Amino acid sequence: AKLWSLFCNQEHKVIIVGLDNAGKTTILYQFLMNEVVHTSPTIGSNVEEIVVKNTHFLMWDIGGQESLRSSWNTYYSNTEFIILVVDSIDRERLAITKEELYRMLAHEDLRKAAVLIFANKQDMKGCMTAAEISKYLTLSSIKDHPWHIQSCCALTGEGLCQGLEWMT
Ligand SMILES: Nc1nc2c(ncn2[C@@H]2O[C@H](COP(=O)(O)OP(=O)(O)O)[C@@H](O)[C@H]2O)c(=O)[nH]1
Repeated sequence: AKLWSLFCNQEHKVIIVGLDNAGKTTILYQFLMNEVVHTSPTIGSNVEEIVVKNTHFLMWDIGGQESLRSSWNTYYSNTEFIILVVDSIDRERLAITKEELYRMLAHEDLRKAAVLIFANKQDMKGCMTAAEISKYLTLSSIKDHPWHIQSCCALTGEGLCQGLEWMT
């Protein structure tokens, strides 16, 4: 993507969060194509810091060990974008996604952040619609951050450029 190259050459800070198995790594791979590449969590956290040109991506699983949440606070200041990846077939765990999202948003350090929600795995038959996910997440209630929900399939990259377009 020319749009990805443009975005990353600019000076952005971006958080990508979601439960394990949401599709975070796959989404990033569709753009990164092994260039920059795969790096272990910063000591004392579960947070992967990946630098793409002038852009810093911070990636982590939410919904695991509760004591991990404190490790994230240092990372919040100056974040331009929060990318929330939601597995659209995981009806059973959407409640944890909701809980952690609103926990994260409560931080004054994230007041500047715009939130892109990727409704991922939209290829799967019988998945929740983006509208249902938006309803459950009560996104219409977020008035203090810009937000957008984007249906996607991380495997084919379908929807990913449109999500990125909303960001840029
Ligand atoms: N059917 C389907 N599977 C996906 C999609 N995106 C990711 N997966 C699969 O779900 C699993 C977890 O994806 P991964 O990127 O590792 O998620 P992460 O834990 O959030 O980093 C992998 O086996 C992926 O191949 C999707 O859009 N559709």
